[PDB]
Amino acid sequence: SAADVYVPDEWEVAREKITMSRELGQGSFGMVYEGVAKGVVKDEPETRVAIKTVNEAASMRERIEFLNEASVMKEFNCHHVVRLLGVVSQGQPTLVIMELMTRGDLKSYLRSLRPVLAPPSLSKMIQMAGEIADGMAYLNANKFVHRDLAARNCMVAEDFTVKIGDFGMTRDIYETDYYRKGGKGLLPVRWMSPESLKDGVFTTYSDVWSFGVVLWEIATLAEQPYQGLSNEQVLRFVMEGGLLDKPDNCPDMLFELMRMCWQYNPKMRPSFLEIISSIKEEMEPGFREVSFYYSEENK
Repeated sequence: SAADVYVPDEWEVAREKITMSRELGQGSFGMVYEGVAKGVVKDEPETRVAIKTVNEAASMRERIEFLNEASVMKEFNCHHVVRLLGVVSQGQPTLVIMELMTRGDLKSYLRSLRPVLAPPSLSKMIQMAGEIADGMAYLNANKFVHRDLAARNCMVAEDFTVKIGDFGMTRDIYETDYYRKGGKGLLPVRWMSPESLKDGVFTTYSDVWSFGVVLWEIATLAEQPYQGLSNEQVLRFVMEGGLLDKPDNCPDMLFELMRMCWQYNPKMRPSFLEIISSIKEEMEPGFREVSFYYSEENK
């Protein structure tokens, strides 16, 4: 296996080029912040950024697995995936400078719409659907599965664009979205595919499955899936072929999309590129300019 060390490369940023403006809420490894960082964007003066830290009471090991996780993202460069701008390995605390997403996670954003004004339009939904499908399609292309795709792990950018959220950001308040299946590890059973539940495997296919539960979230303004059913009852229901009900006033198209995402046989569900294909005529023109879908890279 790989060692528990971190070799500083060209992502290393001089701490003196950073400033903390305020807290945003504790995260997996510690307090996350909002601030500014010089020399992070090319030809750009300053940049508003998110700064993830690691508690002082953390093991060098946890601290090492923090930079390792952030490094996986050193490879990504997709408009619909919250980007890593830099790293600060030298000193204390250990930082990770990310792209700032002023509007937070999609689940919070969505539920905040519950409380003249009308709910999200199909056009706006297709937008989020396509934008999310784009990030996942990009990641899967790079041979990467999410294992935890959900509204809570999607970010809403300043201009409302949705991107695949980076690691260690899930809000502590959604703790309920997890369950210790078989008294073992914490799993997001309400977003998991029938096969992942039964065989413990996660593939590109189980991501499309989750994608579908997310399309559901977007439409039900983020209702807990299988609300009536308890965690243990969900495992039976889903594994036996039970689906989620078409939410009220849910456009035919979206539930139609959902239905396909939930084909019991994983190979029968569409891949992320196909999902985009069936909804590309609904996507805004800019998507043509920033998406991985129309990008060179798609081969």
